[PDB]
Amino acid sequence: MADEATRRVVSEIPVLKTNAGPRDRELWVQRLKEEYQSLIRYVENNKNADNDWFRLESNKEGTRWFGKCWYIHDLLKYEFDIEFDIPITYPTTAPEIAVPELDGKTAKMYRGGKICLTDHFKPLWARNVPKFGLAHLMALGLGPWLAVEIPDLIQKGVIQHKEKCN
Ligand SMILES: [Mg+2]
Repeated sequence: MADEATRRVVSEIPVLKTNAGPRDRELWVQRLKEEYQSLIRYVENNKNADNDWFRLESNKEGTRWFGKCWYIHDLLKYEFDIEFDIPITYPTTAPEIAVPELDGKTAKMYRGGKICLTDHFKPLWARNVPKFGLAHLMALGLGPWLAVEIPDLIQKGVIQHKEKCN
């Protein structure tokens, strides 16, 4: 079921090619082109699916990323600031997404704000190196994490919505 579930989620996300990290100069510049193209296609797909759920940008070097994600539940829209650094051993090593404002509020987070994914994620990423990039990190990592953790925080009453939906 795991392979089909992955296929269903990632099939229209552009696959990445270049096995290069932030200290790899011209090859890193090339990897960043692939990252940006994969991300923009993923965003376009999300818009078409009425699920435009994140924005991301980086510094000039492409080593530090920041943005926002949105989560809708019972006609209320929640917004969270997100960030991550690119590991030196990327794309082998997946970046650690952080949602620092949630620090302490959930057990599925490391001290500091880095989200704690299930044990299934790292092996899935590893099997696919270097095909997965930041768009896949969002779709396979952060997305599913929000779908469990945010409803839990809502029921505990420890976060508040940004806006209502009609
Ligand atoms: Mg906020």
